[PDB]
Amino acid sequence: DGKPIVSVLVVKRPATDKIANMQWAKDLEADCDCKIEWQEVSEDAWAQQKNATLAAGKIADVSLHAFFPANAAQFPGLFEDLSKDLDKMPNVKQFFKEKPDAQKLTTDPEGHMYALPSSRGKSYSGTGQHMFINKTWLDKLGLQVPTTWDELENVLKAFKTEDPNGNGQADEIPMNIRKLDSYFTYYSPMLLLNSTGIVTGFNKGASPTGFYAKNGVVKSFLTSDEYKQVIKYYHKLISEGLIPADWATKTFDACDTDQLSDGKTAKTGVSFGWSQDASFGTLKDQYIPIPVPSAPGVSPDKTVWDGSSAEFEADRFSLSSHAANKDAALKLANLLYSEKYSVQQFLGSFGNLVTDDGNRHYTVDEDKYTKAMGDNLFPGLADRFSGWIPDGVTIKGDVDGDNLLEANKPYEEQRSHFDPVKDYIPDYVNPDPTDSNTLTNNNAQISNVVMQKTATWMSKGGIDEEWDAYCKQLDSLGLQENVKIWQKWYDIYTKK
Repeated sequence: DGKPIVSVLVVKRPATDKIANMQWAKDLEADCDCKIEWQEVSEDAWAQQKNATLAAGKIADVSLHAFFPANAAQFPGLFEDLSKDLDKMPNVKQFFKEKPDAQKLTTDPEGHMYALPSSRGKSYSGTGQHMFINKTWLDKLGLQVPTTWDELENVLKAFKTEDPNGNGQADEIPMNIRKLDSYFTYYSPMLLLNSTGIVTGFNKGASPTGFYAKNGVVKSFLTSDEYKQVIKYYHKLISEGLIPADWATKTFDACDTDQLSDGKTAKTGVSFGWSQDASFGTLKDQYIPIPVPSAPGVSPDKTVWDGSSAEFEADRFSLSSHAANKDAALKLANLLYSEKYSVQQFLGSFGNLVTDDGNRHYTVDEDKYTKAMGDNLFPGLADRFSGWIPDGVTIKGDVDGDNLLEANKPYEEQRSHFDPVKDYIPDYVNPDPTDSNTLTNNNAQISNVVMQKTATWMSKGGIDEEWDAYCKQLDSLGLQENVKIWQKWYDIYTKK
């Protein structure tokens, strides 16, 4: 009937229904006055297909949750520069007016923008990283929350030997940490770098690859005395039986299973995670988030916490430079970023899980939402969505957001001890394609050494006599080139 056709690739979150089954998606298509040809792929499948898809240039007119700015920069002629199209996307302009750092996240210093970001809203503006302790155990044993590494060690020894869970067995895991990966992961044991006065940023960006900033100067922590001290502290704890001896080989899932236990008997004293509910389930009311204990020599005021933000994602809309109907595709973007469709993508269709109460207020049926997730039939895109939640919108019943907001309250003090520009490499610092390839190539070799030596030194000792050779080895693999590259782009993005 003459309507423009727009092909839309959507990389899907797990546990979601098919998009064609979602009422809001049918509404969106009607409101666009176009025909949408949806193509859905899992995240695991997309990870394996993305490079071949780019190399072949076989891209859909619109792709959601598919391409990051770094990907478009490596294949620039493939994608429309959306910075030139903002007048056809007034709802995106409003997003960028209210949240200017979201625009920076996908815009290069030359001003091109090949991807739109998303925002899941102000409940997610804090970090995803937290340190939890079993407060019920502290209370039963007559211990205060620890505020130094020495006090933490003392608490963990008490957890180990004093049977705080009351079952008579020495089953308590005083502190549980995740194994290492080729980058510093969510909930990394290296969150203890914050104890030393180095701000981590482990949600995303340069920090997972070993970089930080202080006073406007970029450095690598991989060769810092601070990193050495964290490793030595962990080795002390491990050697004392306060962390599982096989921590380095346990799967992330197995580590999570330790903390969840059977839902009735708590097993773990201290762990890193997202929220008490996600980490501990029905055991959550025993656990609180605590400020990180200070390392020796570091005052409370100089002790920091991870500076990340869980709010924005950078890969949420890209338009093929050869799409036939770009006006229809830009209208689709504009509608995705309207309140009507941003809320329905994030929480599902109105009248299914979420009620539009008027006055920019929405209410989620919490039990129905969890059941939809459990059934693998979530009627939206959830946190993988392509849209934005404005600060003027209030949502009642986004339990994950409420949980994260609460988990972040204890970290406002420590996060206030650093400058978010001068003491943190901002999430929007995007090296160009040539420098990105240098970084990634060097990081591939650096990471093998770091991961092997770090795990060995934590488990078995040896750091003091091997440290100098390790530092020289990382330099031979280009670490100092990488530091200088990050300093350059940090300066371009943050300094006049």
